Amino acid sequence: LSDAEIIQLVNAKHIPAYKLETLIETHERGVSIRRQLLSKKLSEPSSLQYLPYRDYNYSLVMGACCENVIGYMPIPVGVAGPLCLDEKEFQVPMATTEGCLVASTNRGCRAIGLGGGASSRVLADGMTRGPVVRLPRACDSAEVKAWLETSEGFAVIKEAFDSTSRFARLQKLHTSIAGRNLYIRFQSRSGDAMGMNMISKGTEKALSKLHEYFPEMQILAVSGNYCTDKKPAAINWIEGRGKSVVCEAVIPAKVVREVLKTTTEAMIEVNINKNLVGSAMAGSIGGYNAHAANIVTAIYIACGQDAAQNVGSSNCITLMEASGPTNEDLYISCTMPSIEIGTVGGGTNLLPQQACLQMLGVQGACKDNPGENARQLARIVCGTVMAGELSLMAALAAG
Amino acid sequence: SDAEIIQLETLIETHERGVSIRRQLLSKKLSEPSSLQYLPYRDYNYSLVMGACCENVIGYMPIPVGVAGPLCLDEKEFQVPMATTEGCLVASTNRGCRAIGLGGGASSRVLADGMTRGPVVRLPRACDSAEVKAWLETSEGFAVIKEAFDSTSRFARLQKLHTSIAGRNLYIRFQSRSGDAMGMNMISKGTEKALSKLHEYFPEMQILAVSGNYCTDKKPAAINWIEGRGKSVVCEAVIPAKVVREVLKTTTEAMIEVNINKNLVGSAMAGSIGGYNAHAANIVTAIYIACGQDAAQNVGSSNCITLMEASGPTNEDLYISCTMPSIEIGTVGGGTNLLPQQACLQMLGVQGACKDNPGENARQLARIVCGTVMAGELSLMAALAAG
Amino acid sequence: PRPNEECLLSDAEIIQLVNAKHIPAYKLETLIETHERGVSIRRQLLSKKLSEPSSLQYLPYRDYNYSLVMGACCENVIGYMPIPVGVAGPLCLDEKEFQVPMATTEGCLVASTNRGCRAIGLGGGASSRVLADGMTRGPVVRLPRACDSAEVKAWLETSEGFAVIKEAFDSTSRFARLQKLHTSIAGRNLYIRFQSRSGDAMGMNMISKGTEKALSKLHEYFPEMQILAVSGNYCTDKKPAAINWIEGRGKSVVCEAVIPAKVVREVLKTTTEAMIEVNINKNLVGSAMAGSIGGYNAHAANIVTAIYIACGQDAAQNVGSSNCITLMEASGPTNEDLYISCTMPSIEIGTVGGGTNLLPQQACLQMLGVQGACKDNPGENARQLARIVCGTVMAGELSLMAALAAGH
Amino acid sequence: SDAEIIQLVNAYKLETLIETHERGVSIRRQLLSKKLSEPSSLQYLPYRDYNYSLVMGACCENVIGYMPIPVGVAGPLCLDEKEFQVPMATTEGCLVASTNRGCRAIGLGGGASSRVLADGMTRGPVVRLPRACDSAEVKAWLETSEGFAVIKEAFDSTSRFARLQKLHTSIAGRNLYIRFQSRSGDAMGMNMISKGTEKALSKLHEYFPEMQILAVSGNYCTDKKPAAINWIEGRGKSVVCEAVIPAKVVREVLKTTTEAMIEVNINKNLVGSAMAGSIGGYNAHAANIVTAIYIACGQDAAQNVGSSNCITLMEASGPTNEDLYISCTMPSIEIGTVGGGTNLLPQQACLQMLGVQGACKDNPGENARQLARIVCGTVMAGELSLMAALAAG
Ligand SMILES: CC(C)c1c(C(=O)Nc2ccccc2)c(-c2ccccc2)c(-c2ccc(F)cc2)n1CC[C@@H](O)C[C@@H](O)CC(=O)O
Ligand SMILES: CC(C)c1c(C(=O)Nc2ccccc2)c(-c2ccccc2)c(-c2ccc(F)cc2)n1CC[C@@H](O)C[C@@H](O)CC(=O)O
Ligand SMILES: CC(C)c1c(C(=O)Nc2ccccc2)c(-c2ccccc2)c(-c2ccc(F)cc2)n1CC[C@@H](O)C[C@@H](O)CC(=O)O
Ligand SMILES: CC(C)c1c(C(=O)Nc2ccccc2)c(-c2ccccc2)c(-c2ccc(F)cc2)n1CC[C@@H](O)C[C@@H](O)CC(=O)O
Ligand SMILES: Nc1ncnc2c1ncn2[C@@H]1O[C@H](COP(=O)(O)OP(=O)(O)O)[C@@H](O)[C@H]1O
Ligand SMILES: Nc1ncnc2c1ncn2[C@@H]1O[C@H](COP(=O)(O)OP(=O)(O)O)[C@@H](O)[C@H]1O
Ligand SMILES: Nc1ncnc2c1ncn2[C@@H]1O[C@H](COP(=O)(O)OP(=O)(O)O)[C@@H](O)[C@H]1O
Ligand SMILES: Nc1ncnc2c1ncn2[C@@H]1O[C@H](COP(=O)(O)OP(=O)(O)O)[C@@H](O)[C@H]1O
Ligand SMILES: Nc1ncnc2c1ncn2[C@@H]1O[C@H](COP(=O)(O)OP(=O)(O)O)[C@@H](O)[C@H]1O
Repeated sequence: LSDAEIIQLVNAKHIPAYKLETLIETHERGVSIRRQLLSKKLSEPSSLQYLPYRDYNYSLVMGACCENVIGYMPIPVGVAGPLCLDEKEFQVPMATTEGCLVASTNRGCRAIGLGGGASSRVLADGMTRGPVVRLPRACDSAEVKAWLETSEGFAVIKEAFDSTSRFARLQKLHTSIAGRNLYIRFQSRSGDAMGMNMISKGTEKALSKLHEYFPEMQILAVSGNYCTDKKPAAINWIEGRGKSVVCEAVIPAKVVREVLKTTTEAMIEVNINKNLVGSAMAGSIGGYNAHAANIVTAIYIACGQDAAQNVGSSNCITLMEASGPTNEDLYISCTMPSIEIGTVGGGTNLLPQQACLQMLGVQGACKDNPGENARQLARIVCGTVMAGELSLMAALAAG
Repeated sequence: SDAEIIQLETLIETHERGVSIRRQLLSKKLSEPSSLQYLPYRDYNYSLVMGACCENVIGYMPIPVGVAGPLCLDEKEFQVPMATTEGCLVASTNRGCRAIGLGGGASSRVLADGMTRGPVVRLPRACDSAEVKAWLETSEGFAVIKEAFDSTSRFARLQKLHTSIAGRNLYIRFQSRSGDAMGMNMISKGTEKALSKLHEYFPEMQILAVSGNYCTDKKPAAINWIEGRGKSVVCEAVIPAKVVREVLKTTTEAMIEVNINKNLVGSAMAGSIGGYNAHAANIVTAIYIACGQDAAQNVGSSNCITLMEASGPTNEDLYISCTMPSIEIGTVGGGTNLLPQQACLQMLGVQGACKDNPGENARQLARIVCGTVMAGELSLMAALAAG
Repeated sequence: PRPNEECLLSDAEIIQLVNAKHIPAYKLETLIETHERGVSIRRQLLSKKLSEPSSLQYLPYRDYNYSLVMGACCENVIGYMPIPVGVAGPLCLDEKEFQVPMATTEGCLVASTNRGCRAIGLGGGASSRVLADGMTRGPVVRLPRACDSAEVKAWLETSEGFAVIKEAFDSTSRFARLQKLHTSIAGRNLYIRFQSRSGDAMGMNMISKGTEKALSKLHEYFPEMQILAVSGNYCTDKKPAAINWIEGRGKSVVCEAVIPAKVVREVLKTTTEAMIEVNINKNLVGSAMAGSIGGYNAHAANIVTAIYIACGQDAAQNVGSSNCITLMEASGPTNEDLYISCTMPSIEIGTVGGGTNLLPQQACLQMLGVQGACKDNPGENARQLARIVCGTVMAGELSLMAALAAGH
Repeated sequence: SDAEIIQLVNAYKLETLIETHERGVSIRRQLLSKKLSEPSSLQYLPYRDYNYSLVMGACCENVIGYMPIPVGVAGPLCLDEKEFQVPMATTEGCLVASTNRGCRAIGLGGGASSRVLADGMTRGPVVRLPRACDSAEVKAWLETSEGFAVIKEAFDSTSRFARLQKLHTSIAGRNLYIRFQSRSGDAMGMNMISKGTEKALSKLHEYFPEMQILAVSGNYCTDKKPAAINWIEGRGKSVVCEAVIPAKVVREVLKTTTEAMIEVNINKNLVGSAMAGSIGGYNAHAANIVTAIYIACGQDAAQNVGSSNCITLMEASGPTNEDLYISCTMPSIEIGTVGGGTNLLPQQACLQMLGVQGACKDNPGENARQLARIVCGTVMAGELSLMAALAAG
């Protein structure tokens, strides 16, 4: 059949769009038909002219990453580096449309390299899901909380949770009561995957098992916002979520002077009064930094991460202090307790994003040490954030 | 030739060639030099990017764009572009749009409009910073600061000042309209000239940083939640019991119970400031990427309180509202200057400046975002309530 | 113990009437001769109901002025609770000297605060400024639709809309002068934060009366508006809230002082460098790691609470009144002197009304020279008290911080 | 004579220098009177006939008298099948009356039930290592079962009630914040937990000599300052209480309806507190009740800052959904029945009134737990009454 004939068929059969994929056979043609169909529903039918769609691998997207596809959005990818981190050198891909961001981050990388590099450590690793359940009375929910805190109750819960996956290993439970409601924060490792779907599956089976001991328990929602996913929350800041990371470096006074165009003293004064006092006056929870979100977002988009997780992933406290023999060298550290990231699944299944992951040497699963690729990616993110903090802070300090 | 050049858009001719060479140079520094093969770069207009949106360019990252709609908002119909890699997001949001359309559509209102910049300055003593604060709060002091701020642009118009003291430090939050631009650069230029003028009245004042994190830009902050930043928007709709039953697969009562206990109580137990919603960030992020917005601003732009109530003659219909006090957005400048993103903006009829009434396109885009968020909230909440 | 019909005197007989006619114990001072035997009977009625009838033995009740407490400060009175009052000072503030009364049961608190005052005095004193003054009340109202509540918000934001509201608000008292309106929307709900001066009074009752009259006026223009609650927690009163921290509530105050290196060494037993490092890592970084909003200090609450109890303030207001950011930095020719400042944006306080009407608390207020209304300049006594509180807090911060810096 | 003693001084060593306590106070008062802009201002500040024996060198210094706070009683509070007569020290008119009305509605509803969910006072010191890599190593060390046991042994060796439970650590570059949590019998426990923290830190220092103990309290406890950590992880006693008020009682005692109360609770205590940017303040006036009971019972009133954290929830229940279900959850009630101001006779009297004075001989900590339950129950009574008044107008 012809395009116009498919169009007539879809319009004359009230067959909702998007079903084009199962209707036709080729992937790009279904996309071309949906764009044509959509075009007649717009005040400017030619508005899709510059929205590219051709020569793109839609097989990996369909049934996995997006629906009602009408094309793709190209985000410029720049590179910042080398980032000298833990005695290795990384060339960091950054997808952004903000001018000077890559340049500024690159300058930061330069100052770190000339300073002998940066060191980083993964402090914790565990994705979470925090469902909300209800009991008839608060006295009952209290009983469930006490039961879940015994070694016997936990083991049975861990047992049912762990049985849904090879990588699902329940670490701990933080429960919280609000009258007859009970919020249960399940935390578990997830190999190299960010882990949402995996932890969710585990949580559902665990809640099913919990319901066998407490038949009167009502499962209100698999997510009761106690995770907390994609919303700002003190719980992620205080207890961590995903990967908690810290990185540090010392920048020689000469480098601060020549590369950063400022002094260690001026940098410290700006850090304390902007990142600590300013954030405090603004009523911030977890936003004790200059622009971690810029770096997190740019790397996330380039590497197939869930960019909406930039909300909590960007949590960061940037600290600066005088170091060295004469207290003229700049010590800097960035602590990020909740980097939600992965190197397998979701958008990391797509080839262009796998390319950016390969650039860093962390694409896909780490066979001999599950989770190591994801941990390495989190360290790179924390290191690039520190590079970004150094540069922007120097620019603010200099004027 | 592609060889002894190693021995770029500033030197060479073609833009696409400079990228090829940059990719070649970078290739030699990679553990897996072949990785760059699946990273696209050809047939892309780098002219608009170079010197404006990105540096050290090695290609571009394609983000699948799906469409959700029609979104029946304020008696208009919108086809919403969403750039995402999260499966079922577009489908779920589309389902939400469906429920709203069958309910007679959604209504929205822009409550406030004003981008901010909050520099930190210091005086010798707290007694001096207090004097500067008092002067900034007089009608004459504001008038002179406003005269100086507004002289930097045709679109920059200072609306108000909120000053806060921390001993000898003084944080000044400048809030101004910025036409159809998100306004960061414009407001920053205005802030610098205003601070310069302030310095003439108080020579002992030290300008510590043009941004003292009191804006607050790209970090979570109660100040953006309470006072707004960019566009403050509210939207609402009533979904008929039958639609909740047939499209959403649940009941009004179940939806309400989930909203209260998840979006209100749950977020409260989590210690959230501004995160009284299910997944506004998913919608904000997807639209932001497709429309050339600054995706990092998703941090504060996603602030939202979702409310659900029993409505109608028999209290069986679902009333829903989403209030978003800090949508940082624009239809001119930055990534909106690129053609593919302009295409998504054109889809919504808000591309570029609204020559007649500067700001209307940006205000319309903020209303669409708030409306799409409500569609997304409706669908995901129904799915959680139904199990 | 005469029968009931005969009883028109005698404790045992009153008790029999109370039990038999089931007339409540609070109706006692309204039926009994003196205030004192009225509570006596009450304690006796209560004592019978306890698992240990002797419990009240050491709870004082005699020789106390209940006339001022009745129908004003407390109900079902069974006595009074004595809180030890100590004095810290002199506090050299704004070229004046204050002897600060502190009611507390925490050992070493007055001593430590006194040491702080000493370091300040030897440093040339402290300076303070009142940055803002205005008590608030934040009611919640509802409109049928969010589009309507948005309309009310815009109306309240026009110059004419504000004038009619202000006119209504101000007609309730000579001191009620509406300053501004902060309005916030949540769907069809509308939260309105009314802010106004209140002379020397803390102002809750006054601002509330003004808010009710203003809401009725608003109701005339928007008849479909439902007044859900005179307080929708948007004030915010007695609960932690970022809004009080960011916009202030009551009196916003800042105080500062410079402590000479020698004084930090000899009086505080530490160095300026050590103090600064503890302040930054405890009051800034530590509070940040703890997820604090407004708690960037060491123990402002100890000082605020002690002064509030001694001066008849509402001690429950210690929740927001204690908000404070303490900052320390190197000062002087050789950067060896300690610069310190305390910023408190929401001190809820008053020198007239409530517990300040009682004699013992008026005594503590008199000690500071701020008791009652300031005839010549309304509000000045309350402002002076707020400055004293901020200054005493700084004295307390200096001493405790030095003790943390020095020992361990 | 007072006159000659005064000329001698021309100091705050009065109690030691002389003999009788009351006279010491008398003399300090006379000396202070000459420094005041108004010499007779102390006239109505009482000071006579007071057992300063227990106060001198334990509860207050430079004593010049005492401040009388009116004590009222609210009750009976029907809680967990028991009846309590609750002492409330306040100067706020109608507070006791309103709280009493709340108690009445609860009693007529069949009483309230409560549960202690957690119990453990905390202290959060801040230490520093040369590098973030070192602090990370200490964090990992503290997380192993062996490293924990060693710290726990040193902590528990300091006192009879020092049982170190979970250990929460947090890193900020080279800084390390360690939240020590432990039971403390019937004592509020700050002094005890502090003593335990110091020995534990010395033991930790033996394994990590490069570690600098910056401050025994790094504000990570967190004591007397608002903090999300206390709300989320609890501090002291975490308690929950609940009750169901029959429609008729809501109508006759509270002068309103269940529907009206629910609408006010949701829009004020949840939405309003959310719009205000509150962390832990999802209630109407828990602080009023916490403060009044704390003052009357010798607690540390400054701890009302975190002790008043509370989320009040209301729901329609019953056959026709006209009855009122109510719950109050308070995760951080810092309280005790031994030590500090509870050592004073008048406050012990108020504690006795509740049957929780001093140590619980048979079951250590039970008196303090009982007092926390009473506080949470009285808060719920206060929430019910004020909410009804706001609902009614
Ligand atoms: C490119 C970017 C990092 C940048 C620079 C810079 O580093 N230029 C650069 C280019 C090449 C090499 C090295 C550096 C300067 C920048 C800052 C000072 C001086 C010069 C450039 C700014 C910027 C930040 C706040 C302003 F008000 C104005 C501009 N910005 C914008 C950052 C913005 O997104 C987030 C910010 O708003 C968060 C905050 O601080 O609250
Ligand atoms: C696609 C997406 C919106 C979705 C659905 C859904 O609506 N499916 C859909 C598809 C087609 C038509 C209609 C609906 C369900 C979803 C939820 C319940 C039942 C079925 C699907 C979920 C999801 C959310 C939380 C979970 F624990 C597990 C899955 N998710 C993932 C949401 C995630 O990003 C953010 C979330 O974590 C934030 C939160 O709530 O804390
Ligand atoms: C008396 C009090 C202020 C004090 C001192 C002191 O200054 N002693 C004093 C006596 C005489 C003269 C001069 C000084 C020391 C104190 C501190 C260090 C060294 C000596 C005394 C402490 C104290 C604070 C935290 C601890 F872990 C232990 C004790 N405390 C208890 C304060 C407490 O309530 C609030 C606190 O918990 C808030 C915080 O910091 O988190
Ligand atoms: C006595 C007190 C509990 C009270 C009542 C009341 O219950 N009266 C009472 C007396 C006897 C029997 C039964 C009831 C009413 C009250 C409320 C409504 C109607 C009647 C009385 C109020 C009060 C609270 C906020 C206002 F704006 C005005 C008044 N207040 C003052 C409470 C105040 O401290 C804390 C409050 O500000 C916190 C908040 O809600 O934000
Ligand atoms: N309607 C409009 N609204 C805003 N800016 C406009 C408009 N029309 C043209 N402009 C131009 O675009 C600029 C804003 O874009 P840009 O310089 O990239 O800064 P920003 O970071 O604020 O977006 C304005 O300074 C002005 O020169
Ligand atoms: N019991 C106390 N009452 C009041 N102030 C005290 C008390 N103990 C100490 N101080 C305060 O602490 C400071 C330290 O004095 P002191 O304890 O005698 O030690 P030092 O001799 O080392 O100065 C004094 O300036 C005083 O203000
Ligand atoms: N200088 C003053 N400042 C404040 N109130 C004053 C003053 N002089 C007299 N008053 C009166 O005292 C009262 C303040 O006390 P009160 O009614 O208990 O309310 P609040 O809760 O504000 O203390 C008001 O009625 C007011 O008329
Ligand atoms: N002075 C008071 N002391 C104690 N409780 C009081 C007082 N006034 C009112 N109440 C409470 O209010 C309830 C009844 O209120 P209401 O019907 O207004 O009558 P009244 O105020 O005359 O007691 C009583 O059961 C009691 O709990
Ligand atoms: N049941 C008990 N609970 C608590 N402390 C007890 C008990 N029995 C005896 N004690 C003693 O009381 C001490 C606690 O009082 P105190 O030192 O004043 O500190 P705090 O007031 O900070 O709790 C314990 O160290 C112990 O010696």
